[PDB]
Amino acid sequence: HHPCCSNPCQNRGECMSTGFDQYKCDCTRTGFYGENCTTPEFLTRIKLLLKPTPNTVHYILTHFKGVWNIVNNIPFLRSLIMKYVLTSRPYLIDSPPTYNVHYGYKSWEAFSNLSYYTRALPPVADDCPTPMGVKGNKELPDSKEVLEKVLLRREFIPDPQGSNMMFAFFAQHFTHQFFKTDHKRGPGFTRGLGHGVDLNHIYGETLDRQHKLRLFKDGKLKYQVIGGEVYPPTVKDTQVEMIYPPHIPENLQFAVGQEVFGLVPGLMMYATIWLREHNRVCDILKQEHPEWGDEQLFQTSRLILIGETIKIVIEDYVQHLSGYHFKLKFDPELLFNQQFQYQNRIASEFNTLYHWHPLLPDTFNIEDQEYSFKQFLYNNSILLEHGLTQFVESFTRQIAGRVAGGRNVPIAVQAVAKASIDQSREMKYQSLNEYRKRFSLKPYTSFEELTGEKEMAAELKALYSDIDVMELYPALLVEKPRPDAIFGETMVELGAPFSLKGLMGNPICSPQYWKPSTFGGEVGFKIINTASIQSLICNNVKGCPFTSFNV
Amino acid sequence: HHPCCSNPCQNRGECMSTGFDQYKCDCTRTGFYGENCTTPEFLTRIKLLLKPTPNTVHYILTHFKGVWNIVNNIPFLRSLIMKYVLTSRPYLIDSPPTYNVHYGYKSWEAFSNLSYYTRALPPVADDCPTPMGVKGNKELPDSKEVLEKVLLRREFIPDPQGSNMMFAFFAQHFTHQFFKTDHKRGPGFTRGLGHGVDLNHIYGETLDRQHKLRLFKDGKLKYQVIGGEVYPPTVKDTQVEMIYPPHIPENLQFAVGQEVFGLVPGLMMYATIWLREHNRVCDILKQEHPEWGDEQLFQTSRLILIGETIKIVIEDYVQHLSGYHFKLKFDPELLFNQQFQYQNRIASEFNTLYHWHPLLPDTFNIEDQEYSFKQFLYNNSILLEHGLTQFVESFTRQIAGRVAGGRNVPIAVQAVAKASIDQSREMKYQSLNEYRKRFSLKPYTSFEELTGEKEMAAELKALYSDIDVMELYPALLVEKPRPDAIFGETMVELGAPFSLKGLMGNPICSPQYWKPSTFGGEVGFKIINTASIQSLICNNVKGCPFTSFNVQ
Ligand code: COH
Ligand code: COH
Ligand SMILES: *[C@@H]1O[C@H](CO)[C@@H](O[C@@H]2O[C@H](CO)[C@@H](O[C@@H]3O[C@H](CO)[C@@H](O)[C@H](O)[C@@H]3O)[C@H](O)[C@H]2NC(C)=O)[C@H](O)[C@H]1NC(C)=O
Ligand SMILES: *[C@@H]1O[C@H](CO)[C@@H](O[C@@H]2O[C@H](CO)[C@@H](O)[C@H](O)[C@H]2NC(C)=O)[C@H](O)[C@H]1NC(C)=O
Ligand SMILES: CCCCCCCCO[C@@H]1O[C@H](CO)[C@@H](O)[C@H](O)[C@H]1O
Ligand SMILES: CCCCCCCCO[C@@H]1O[C@H](CO)[C@@H](O)[C@H](O)[C@H]1O
Ligand SMILES: C[C@H](C(=O)O)c1ccc(-c2ccccc2)c(F)c1
Ligand SMILES: C[C@H](C(=O)O)c1ccc(-c2ccccc2)c(F)c1
Ligand SMILES: *[C@@H]1O[C@H](CO)[C@@H](O)[C@H](O)[C@H]1NC(C)=O
Ligand SMILES: *[C@@H]1O[C@H](CO)[C@@H](O)[C@H](O)[C@H]1NC(C)=O
Ligand SMILES: *[C@@H]1O[C@H](CO)[C@@H](O)[C@H](O)[C@H]1NC(C)=O
Ligand SMILES: *[C@@H]1O[C@H](CO)[C@@H](O)[C@H](O)[C@H]1NC(C)=O
Repeated sequence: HHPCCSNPCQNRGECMSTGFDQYKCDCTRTGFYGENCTTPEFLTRIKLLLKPTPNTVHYILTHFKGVWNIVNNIPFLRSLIMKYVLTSRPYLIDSPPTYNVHYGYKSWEAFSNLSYYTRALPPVADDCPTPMGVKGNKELPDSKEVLEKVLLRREFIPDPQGSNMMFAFFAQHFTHQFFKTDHKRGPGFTRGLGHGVDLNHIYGETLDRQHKLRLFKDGKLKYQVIGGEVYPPTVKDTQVEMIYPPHIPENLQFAVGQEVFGLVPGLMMYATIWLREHNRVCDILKQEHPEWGDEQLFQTSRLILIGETIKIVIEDYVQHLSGYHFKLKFDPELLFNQQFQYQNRIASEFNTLYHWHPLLPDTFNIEDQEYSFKQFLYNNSILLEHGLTQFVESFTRQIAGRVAGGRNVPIAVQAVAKASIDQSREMKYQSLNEYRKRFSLKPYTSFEELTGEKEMAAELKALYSDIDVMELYPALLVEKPRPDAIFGETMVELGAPFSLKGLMGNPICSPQYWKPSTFGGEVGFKIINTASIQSLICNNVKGCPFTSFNV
Repeated sequence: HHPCCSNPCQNRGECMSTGFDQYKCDCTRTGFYGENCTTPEFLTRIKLLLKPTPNTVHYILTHFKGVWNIVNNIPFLRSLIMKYVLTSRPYLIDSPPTYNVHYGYKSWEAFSNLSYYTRALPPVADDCPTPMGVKGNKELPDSKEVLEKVLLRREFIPDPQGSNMMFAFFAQHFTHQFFKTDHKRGPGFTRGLGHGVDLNHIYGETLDRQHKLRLFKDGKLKYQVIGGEVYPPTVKDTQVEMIYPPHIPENLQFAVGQEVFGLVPGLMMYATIWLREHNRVCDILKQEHPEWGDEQLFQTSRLILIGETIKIVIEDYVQHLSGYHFKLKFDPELLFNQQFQYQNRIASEFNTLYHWHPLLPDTFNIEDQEYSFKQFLYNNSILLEHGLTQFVESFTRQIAGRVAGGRNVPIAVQAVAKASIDQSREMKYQSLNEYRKRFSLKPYTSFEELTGEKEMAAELKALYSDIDVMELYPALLVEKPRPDAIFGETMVELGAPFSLKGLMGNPICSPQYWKPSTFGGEVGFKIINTASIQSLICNNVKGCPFTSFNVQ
């Protein structure tokens, strides 16, 4: 079998077979040398001697609120800290991208083919004796057993950080512009060739789709007015293909950038809000530039909204889920004097860790109703009955479930959770501890160390037998959470590099793009830099309901 | 009309309409300010004074050989000098890219659509009064007149820098992997979606085409053996689409990565050489890695050949045409501590300046024969009859034509040269002086300053009237060349940023790629770092003939 099955190379060392039963570790620029890249250089010794654990770092950022309140009001200090954040995090990401599900070695096919999800770790070889390499049994435990014993939800466990349905649906809406698995090819393939924040879930992936959605007047998108309320156009009107069950009436088949947003009313809420925002920005640009044609108005509006999105994702979305008292800032200028690649490739592992199924509630409470999953799915008539204002008000005050901590995946979506396990195995993912070492984290020595308790830990120990073969995805959901937090250590320390790299790697953050002229002047520029989740709702939802990602 | 037609914004400032008859300049990080970004900041004002002209720098680089001889042998100095080159040159290129033929403002369409050539300067607005904006006559001079009066060859003018046919055919073969104009859409579009050195002219643009060219054994490419010599396979054998006249014999319809390389036996020479080189590297890798499969042997060989290409293009190709006494070096590490974007988008202007038609001779001299254009086109039997060895010996000895200086475009390719002017107007290029300012060059204040002579300058004066509306492409071919050189200032100062950007902007030059493991260990890595145009011919051509980009 393949000589590199045991994953012998440490500290980001590259493994290569040198014969049928021998290997060689490439230790170039790792700071280590030796057969297995384990002997540290002198400077490396000092660095590891001063490098604080992510847990101690998280402690500092989540305590001393008064001190942080002082720091946040010092523009120099605020910029200084945020600069370090935006540099150290994406450093853990290979850019240009390297491996994918078919290539455990670097190749031109892996690099050039945008249909692939890239891979932060190469897949386990096909001829390996055990599914994880050489450790563990001949087969992984039944995904159904892992599912039912430590993942499925008994009592609903609310998020202690206070995340609401606005957060949960925003996450689902935002991430599904770059998480679009090409299931015709397999789980390791994507339909989102933009590999980032291009807002294709609003404008469409292809140019044909975009043009069917556009009004070609004033740079706006097509829309319908129902009861004085602007909503997305229909499939019949645009001939834009959408995924709907055959029993869905023609009038309720809204056409949006993403082909699946019709299936969940929460997604359609944001789709309507963002469509309204695009046309709102067109109005603003038109009286700034009465000479501009339809095409430039549309294109400039898209760039502003892309900037709006990144602005909101960092200073509201990421600000909330991090729990830091420090005030995050979206400022591309911080990276102008640093080494940084303004490009991005979506990693399969980024996708897998973002399957936040425990976030979902048991019922969706709107106004005075409690819709089940069966009642909620495909049901856009719910959106029309209550309206966006009621949706925002209701979802702002409905709490979400805890992601980590185990046993909080709703039974309604158990098939999806089982698929995340099965497809991780299908794509030959490496073990949890391999991904922890990949991201500068200390491996777990026991299951009790992973869960932070005894009951679930014993369940897993009887399933996997070895902590070194524990799978990544079910680990993220049963991981011991940070104190009163929604996530555990692995989730944050893996997701943060992936996220920030995708956000800052956008070309509009490059210095040749980050100009007022890119966004039609200072006015359009200020739209991006003053954007927020509250303003997004206040501008586009009747009555300006209060909203946030907490309470 | 559009209030930015006159191009009022200077020093990389960005123009924007604010009304029907008002504009605004964005002077962000230009080093300048004021309405037109013309008032220099104090630091900028100092930099301008202390900055030596490109001609001054060219003099130093092409003189004091005794000093460069010392510099080239002091690894710290050589690297330091090379480190400056690799940092100063690509800095003039927008990366991530910006404009294209359809967008004179930044948009997500222009950034994301890889079917476009990108643009260093935005196109002239459609509603502008004159073709170049506001200056000049209502119409540009007749393209045919410009062609015949100052471009077409009267008598053959040899390149004083000594470039041979090996150089000219390498230029055409190499650059036609990223210059693949999609004429089904327009001249502003490309079929090379890789936008750089990916060797699709060897392996094919699509996976479907690649798999028809592959042997699927030992990682090798399919081939045929004719008279003991290894040649590319046929169209019939691989079902690979190639551009051939119907009357071409089946066995002579060679199938390679690029559809148009059957057009001329000079291109098929290099295609055959690179085909053999790939299968040679396969043999070496199969020896080092008996455990490896066909797919890994193929992919790793490709990365190595990409490395070889960038290595040769820098240290032999660019080294030759530069004329520098300084010894250029291909070392990705020089940028590891620098700010550099490992990405590239092929500019339409890079394409236009690379139309080095004057390089072509009146006849193609192989052995004792002198084939004409009509006899040479689509005639691979010449390649077979003489063999690669005689091809290399003959082409190493035959001189090439001077590109700059005017009147050296062969009549046989006059239609191509004319098309370069017509298409540049369709794509609405800005003037020569606009592209000179864009790349930190002083604008030509007269046609005589441009040509360095009087006869062509006078003709150009009667045709264009204004020097500020002189076109880019014909100016590159009539420009006063550097002393005994092949190019003029504008060709180098525009070409060097573009070239070096695409070369170092390759992913294999990135820290995560630049490792022995990437190329199958130390052995594959050594193939790259010792590659040369001589080694390429020596390993893959029978008899190992001496070869060079210079006749000497
Ligand atoms: C982050 C928040 C979030 C939420 C609120 C959410 C809410 C819901 C929801 C009803 C509200 C339903 C019916 C589903 C059901 C599904 N989810 Co999510 N999901 C979420 C995160 C994700 C992500 C991220 C993906 C990856 C998409 C992809 O293409 O793989 C995903 C994938 C899926 C899939 C595709 C299967 C797969 O590729 O594994 C289904 C089906 N699910 N989910
Ligand atoms: C760099 C050296 C070089 C040489 C030696 C050379 C020699 C020759 C040659 C020799 C027998 C022939 C028959 C042609 C003929 C052509 N040239 Co060139 N060309 C060269 C560089 C280019 C470039 C660069 C383009 C632009 C490609 C495009 O997409 O427009 C080009 C375009 C073309 C095209 C594309 C269609 C068109 O624009 O009309 C043809 C056909 N040609 N050329
Ligand atoms: C990159 O840009 C090019 C040029 O804009 C895009 O090609 C263009 O594609 C559109 C639609 O895909 C073509 O428009 C027309 O649509 C109508 C539909 O009613 C149809 O009847 C026409 O025959 C035509 O298809 C347009 O002609 C075409 N232009 C060119 C020059 O090919 C290309 O799609 C863009 N790339 C991506 C990935 O979107
Ligand atoms: C990226 O890779 C995919 C999968 O290897 C390629 O899709 C294959 O294309 C070939 C030839 O067109 C087909 O025979 C296969 O059936 C396809 N496989 C799948 C899973 O779809 C795709 O062509 C590659 N992308 C590019 C641009 O070449
Ligand atoms: C004597 C050593 C000179 C350095 C060798 C590389 C030549 C650098 O050339 C410089 O490049 C800059 C950007 O392209 C231009 O702005 C300068 O005008 C030019 O002098
Ligand atoms: C071989 C192709 C030559 C075509 C020339 C036709 C256009 C006439 O061009 C004239 O040719 C003369 C001699 O070259 C020059 O002295 C004139 O400056 C030029 O205008
Ligand atoms: C700001 C903070 C940080 O550590 O820098 C932080 C914390 C968490 C995330 C994060 C975002 C999405 C999924 C998982 C983690 C993130 F993207 C950034
Ligand atoms: C290395 C040297 C430089 O001045 O940096 C240099 C680099 C590139 C070119 C060059 C110019 C036009 C086409 C292809 C290459 C050139 F003519 C000179
Ligand atoms: C390297 O790793 C292999 C297997 O993981 C082990 O057998 C060997 O002893 C290690 N060598 C060193 C020097 O750590
Ligand atoms: C959809 O929601 C409406 C409430 O607006 C409800 O009356 C109806 O029964 C739902 N449909 C399904 C199939 O659950
Ligand atoms: C800017 O340029 C325009 C035309 O190019 C000119 O009329 C105007 O006087 C210039 N303004 C300044 C301050 O130089
Ligand atoms: C092709 O080249 C051969 C020499 O190998 C020559 O005899 C023949 O006439 C050429 N064909 C044409 C059509 O010119």
